Amino acid sequence: SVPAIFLDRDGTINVDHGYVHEIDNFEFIDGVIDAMRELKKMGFALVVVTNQSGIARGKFTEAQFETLTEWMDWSLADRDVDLDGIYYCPHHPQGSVEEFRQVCDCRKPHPGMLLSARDYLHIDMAASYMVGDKLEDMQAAVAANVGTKVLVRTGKPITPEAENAADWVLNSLADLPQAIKK
Ligand SMILES: [Ca+2]
Ligand SMILES: [Zn+2]
Repeated sequence: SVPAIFLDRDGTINVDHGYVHEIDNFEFIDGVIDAMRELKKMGFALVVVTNQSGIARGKFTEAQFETLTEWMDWSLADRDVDLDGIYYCPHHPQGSVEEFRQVCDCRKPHPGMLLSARDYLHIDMAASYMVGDKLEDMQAAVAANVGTKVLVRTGKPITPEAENAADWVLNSLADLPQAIKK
């Protein structure tokens, strides 16, 4: 088994601009690539787990998401961050794209994406971390038995509910390796 950092994308890796689907609108938050290289170095698996309901909404396609995601993956790999998994949920109950219109158990706060990563990569759950900007990220993490639940301030101007469900509140993912060391 391996401990992991589970990662939100929007608001945690990239700046949340609303339905980010183009390379030209993807902007890594300051210090997050270096922080991830350090988290790799300290021996964590890194696993993205992202809700992408813009797909169900018909904002962008699965093909556009894969194009953006291949790019993000290479762009991290080239900076010596090698991601262990990238999981995403394209669904929404009210989606207008029929393929993707459904209730599912991968859509955060449902824990399914973290569970699939857990079985695939054989993850030590209680030794693991979930980093996100939203309450659903905290709720997915509790359901999944993630040892430590970290809310960041680089996405959703946080809510009192999100803050209640979290263990740590950090300014950003860029602050996580020092918070883990101490
Ligand atoms: Ca987010
Ligand atoms: Zn889903």
